[PDB]
Amino acid sequence: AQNPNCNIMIFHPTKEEFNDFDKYIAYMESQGAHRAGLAKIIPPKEWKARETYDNISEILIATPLQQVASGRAGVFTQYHKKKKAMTVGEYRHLANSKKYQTPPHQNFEDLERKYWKNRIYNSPIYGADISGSLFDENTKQWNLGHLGTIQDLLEKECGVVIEGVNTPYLYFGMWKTTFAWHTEDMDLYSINYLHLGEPKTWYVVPPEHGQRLERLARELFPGSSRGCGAFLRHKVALISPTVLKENGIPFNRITQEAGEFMVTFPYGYHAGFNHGFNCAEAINFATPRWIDYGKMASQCSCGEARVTFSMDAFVRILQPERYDLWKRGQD
Ligand SMILES: O=C(O)CNC(=O)C(=O)O
Ligand SMILES: [Mg+2]
Ligand code: NI
Ligand SMILES: [Zn+2]
Repeated sequence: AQNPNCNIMIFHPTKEEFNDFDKYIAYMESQGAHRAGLAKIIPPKEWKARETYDNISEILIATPLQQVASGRAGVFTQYHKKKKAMTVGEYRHLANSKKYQTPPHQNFEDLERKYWKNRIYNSPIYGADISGSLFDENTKQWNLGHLGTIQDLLEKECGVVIEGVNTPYLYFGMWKTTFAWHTEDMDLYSINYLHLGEPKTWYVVPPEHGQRLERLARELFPGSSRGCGAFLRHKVALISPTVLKENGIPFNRITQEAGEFMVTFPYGYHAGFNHGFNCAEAINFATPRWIDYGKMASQCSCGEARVTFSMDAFVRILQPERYDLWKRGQD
């Protein structure tokens, strides 16, 4: 078995190997990359996502989210308070202000220490989940707006044509902006490209050990657990590496820098934080290997998780027993 310790693997494809996306994902899996839940892909030196980032300031962040924490430094939840619209140029200036900017630090480890010590005492503002793309239309390789769709994968594998679409999303971050512990909708893959700015630190639990994280989460968030049998779908709970280590949960960490891709694999729980002003683009995708994970994915039916139009068909076809109850949650 390849990668039996479930380490995060880092790949350096050549420009030739960067042509065929599906083939390269299958290659990484042949080497055991999925066992980690997360892999890094450094693009060939010849590749670029677009020519420059000099003209992005007028993108609108219609609903910036203030991430307010509750709990203790290592075990907390966050809620998202909606703020007034602002442009990316306005948001960059805010991220660089004295109130929100990255503090002085020695290295990524010192910054990580500061994040876990101090996150709860601040409420950073995240421009998340913005439909759109920063890839130039002429970028042919690993263009996250030109991937094969999940609906087409399901049709190819299973023969059933379904409604729905699959487009990318932009994320504008600042120091301390946080992504809570989660797997993807329907335990899909994700791919995330850090277009510009400061790094993003990731934490990940191997898919084979995801239920250990779930059991810890039920213990740490006991009211949320009684409220919903899949409350990590709400995407609000944070647990620090120190707490994970104290409770014996297998996990790994890595820092993504600008110009790098990350892939999350089906049922790979992940969480993390941004180091400073940045912009990422991410989208879900599927492969043949996903179908079995899609069939077994948990679902939130309490009503909190509320997701896209396109998830309907995935539930309806892959999980017809759950359909009814999950749709009640969605309406
Ligand atoms: O970058 C973020 O805030 C969160 N991204 C992801 O969870 C992802 O790409 O799967
Ligand atoms: Mg612009
Ligand atoms: Ni994710
Ligand atoms: Zn729920």
